[PDB]
Amino acid sequence: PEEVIPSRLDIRVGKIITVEKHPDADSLYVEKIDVGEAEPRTVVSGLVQFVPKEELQDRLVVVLCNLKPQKMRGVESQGMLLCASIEGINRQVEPLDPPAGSAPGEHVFVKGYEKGQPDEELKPKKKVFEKLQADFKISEECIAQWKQTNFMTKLGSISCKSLKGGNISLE
Repeated sequence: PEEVIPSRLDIRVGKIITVEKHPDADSLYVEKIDVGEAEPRTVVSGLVQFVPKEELQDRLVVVLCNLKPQKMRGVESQGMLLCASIEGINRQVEPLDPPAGSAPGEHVFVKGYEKGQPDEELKPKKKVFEKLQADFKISEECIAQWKQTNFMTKLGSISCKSLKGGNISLE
């Protein structure tokens, strides 16, 4: 089959321009995120019970952009936030953080897989994300990696606040 490599994912730095609770859902937030495009994308994240609304406002995040849009509880999500997570007594989630000084749209990649062109749109059947995810993990230094290799941008590696040894998930 076709090689399963991280360059097949279209990931970029984003800035949450607006955040509001989902109309028909207690655990979802609906955001408008500047991904460096003409118009900001609409993104639905299950973080209401994890992160306070104020810690998402104007926040720089990491967004998977080549996923087939899908309506979540009525709202169409045009992308997803990459998060770090550990399933303990209770779930623990933290959105991944772009290096300091990053801007909307900047290319997020795995070291050594920067030039590869992303899939126009990820096909669920092919499960490229989940097959890559089998090697996704947060290092002991809190750095997002794939097969122990750093996700990054020109300005530095992608990290999380404290979930070392955690997974990289979409929720």
